[PDB]
Amino acid sequence: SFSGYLKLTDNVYIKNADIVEEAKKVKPTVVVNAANVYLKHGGGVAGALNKATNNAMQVESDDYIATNGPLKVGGSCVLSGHNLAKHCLHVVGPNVNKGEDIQLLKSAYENFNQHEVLLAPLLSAGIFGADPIHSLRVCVDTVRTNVYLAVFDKNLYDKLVSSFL
Ligand SMILES: CC(=O)Nc1cc(Br)c[nH]c1=O
Repeated sequence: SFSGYLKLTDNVYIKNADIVEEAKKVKPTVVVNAANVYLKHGGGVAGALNKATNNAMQVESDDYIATNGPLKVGGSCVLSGHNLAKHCLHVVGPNVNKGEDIQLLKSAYENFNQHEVLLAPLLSAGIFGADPIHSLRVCVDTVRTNVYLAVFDKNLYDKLVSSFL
């Protein structure tokens, strides 16, 4: 199972880890992708997860969008986890660099409550432009299921743990 995580709360755990390497190691039931509404996995966590699937995640995602249309900001969809997980929960957090409402971050985290255990990144963090300290606070105050957070950057991981109230 998950190893080397620091326990933040009853149900939230955190580790300084590459979420692709973590997923390939654990092969969790659910890996969360930091998706956009179009499921265009170009960069950040989405680009890294997609590249690990040899683009199979993008091929599957384009078929999903062709059939269903784009997701909503704050929404999600369950697709295959390919070689990384049983399932991938593609969750759209608000992209602050697109003027999207930061209040949608709580709605985005609510998607995690439909899964008993998840491997996930901090939503809206990184290239999505939100404050990762704020994302972690919304995560612990919204998610009730067991969430194992992988934070890629060591310096950000240390800042998140040392400032966690
Ligand atoms: C290649 C790459 O984008 N690496 C990662 C970035 C972030 Br943010 C999270 N996890 C990663 O594995």
